[PDB]
Amino acid sequence: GKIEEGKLVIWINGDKGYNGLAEVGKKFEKDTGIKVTVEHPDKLEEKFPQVAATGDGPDIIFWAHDRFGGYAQSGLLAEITPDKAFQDKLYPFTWDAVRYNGKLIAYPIAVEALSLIYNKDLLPNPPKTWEEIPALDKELKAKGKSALMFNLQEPYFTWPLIAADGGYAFKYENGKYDIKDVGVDNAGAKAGLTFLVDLIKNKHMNADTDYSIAEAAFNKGETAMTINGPWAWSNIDTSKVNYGVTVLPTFKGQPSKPFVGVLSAGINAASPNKELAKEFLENYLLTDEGLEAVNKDKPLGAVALKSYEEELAKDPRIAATMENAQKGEIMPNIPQMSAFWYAVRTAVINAASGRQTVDEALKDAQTGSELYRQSLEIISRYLREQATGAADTAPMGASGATSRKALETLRRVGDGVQRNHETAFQGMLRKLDIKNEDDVKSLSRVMIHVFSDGVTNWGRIVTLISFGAFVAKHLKTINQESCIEPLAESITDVLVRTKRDWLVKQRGWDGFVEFFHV
Ligand SMILES: COCCOCCn1nc(C)c2c1CSCc1cc(n(C)n1)CCc1cc(c3ccc(F)cc3c1)OCCCn1c(C(=O)O)c(C)c3c-2c(Cl)ccc31
Ligand SMILES: OC[C@H]1O[C@H](O[C@H]2[C@H](O)[C@@H](O)[C@@H](O)O[C@@H]2CO)[C@H](O)[C@@H](O)[C@@H]1O
Repeated sequence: GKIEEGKLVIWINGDKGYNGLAEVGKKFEKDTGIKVTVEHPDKLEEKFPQVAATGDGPDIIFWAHDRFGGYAQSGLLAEITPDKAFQDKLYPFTWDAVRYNGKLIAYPIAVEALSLIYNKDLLPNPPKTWEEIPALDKELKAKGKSALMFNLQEPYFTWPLIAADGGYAFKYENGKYDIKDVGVDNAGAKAGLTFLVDLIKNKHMNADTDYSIAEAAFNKGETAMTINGPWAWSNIDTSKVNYGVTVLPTFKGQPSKPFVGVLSAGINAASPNKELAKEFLENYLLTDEGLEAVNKDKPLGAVALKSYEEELAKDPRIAATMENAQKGEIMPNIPQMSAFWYAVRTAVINAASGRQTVDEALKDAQTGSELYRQSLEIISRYLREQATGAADTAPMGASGATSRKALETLRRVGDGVQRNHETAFQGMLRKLDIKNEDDVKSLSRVMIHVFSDGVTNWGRIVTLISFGAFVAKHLKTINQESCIEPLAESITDVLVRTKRDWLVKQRGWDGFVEFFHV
């Protein structure tokens, strides 16, 4: 659990140009004598927050920007402070992708969007619409071919279709996200996912198709089309398939809307090599020669570095990438992105396999995506009204009947728990000696340990929240009212991270209201 001083360890996904990145590392070593180790572990975006929370992990982590707000919120990333001269070398919108709570939390590398990739020897002109794909598959099947194969195991690849007719993650209006307004189970999301499931039902696609299977089929000339990003072009070049890269098909006359990623490089907050990491990223990697080395291995997309992007922009494949990007949306970096992706991943897989209907699958995904914010609304309101004696007059907003009814229920059962268990609550409050915001921050680890052990039920959830209210009352009394919202956030995090799957299975807070009815 200690990052080694005087070297650099870098993590990057196994679909990216990690051999090219290692070449940049060798150049760094030639100048400095500092060895750079590039690794591409499986599930690195899940491994990183686990290991970094213990003060371990790589010095530098590469991922699309969407994961980084969660990492930064968890205190796992160093703030990035490049000088004006350096900042001005990258496009401003790329810096925007790596800004979280007003601070830069990573270096942007390149802009990624999915495109339609097609075999010109099979399909001289690609389909403009999703709706024509079934007929094209029929035509191709008579030749011993298929129309389309792409990864159905990762929702990144299916999202463009889900979003086309009106699906959305978190609503964006007036230059701001409404994190309360989730668009996973609306008519538009349903229409797109139904189209996908119908392709499967009608044997135009197979629910088991993954990245490797689709890549192999396209590169062997068995399927006429795939959906993939710039990183895939190297292996297609090697295959000698006569390919094009183009705009994704429309659905119901509307563009497919890919979620656009900015490949980014963050520095681990626990690294003792922050200056070496900055030097590597700014003066080795984010140069024309550094990016070229990575790009020659696996293409990056539209790079963040203006000078190199000027050269690459003439490539029609990059132009197509950017056309698809302009039709899509830059991913949020809010901490709830991880949960959104987990929820949608499960929905797509379950709908595609027939384990759930489209309606069932997307209802669950909606609940899972809404879970943190709805839970926080309820728990924050209860803790604060308990502490102050007065309720919050603000409207509940989205799913407001559920929030209101859950709060009403919690008032009843939670007040009962605080009364009946006053002795244990008072004893434990005194033992914990919670005085300030640092002490509140220290609670998460012990709360997880206690709460995650043993049986799962709504009663224990009430105890968790009710003791929170008991602590909040204390905090207010000792003029530490500012600690209550951080406490609420911490409790909510514990609840939703430890009980996610069970909570979704209960219909979330609707289950709670029903469980304690009368
Ligand atoms: C000093 O002994 C007093 C006598 O004790 C009798 C047994 N007895 N009876 C009851 C109802 C509880 C206990 C103590 S053993 C469990 C325990 C609690 C803690 N430790 C270290 N151990 C402290 C760490 C901690 C835990 C939290 C917090 C939640 C909010 C927060 F702001 C801070 C929190 C801080 O939640 C855990 C899940 C909910 N939970 C549960 C549960 O069922 O999960 C129980 C049983 C309790 C008890 C208490 Cl006093 C508080 C919460 C409980
Ligand atoms: O499928 C959900 C997944 O989507 C994105 O991951 C992409 C990544 O951005 C690409 O660079 C490439 O590696 O493919 C991944 C999909 O397998 C999100 O960035 C990620 O957080 C999310 O889990």
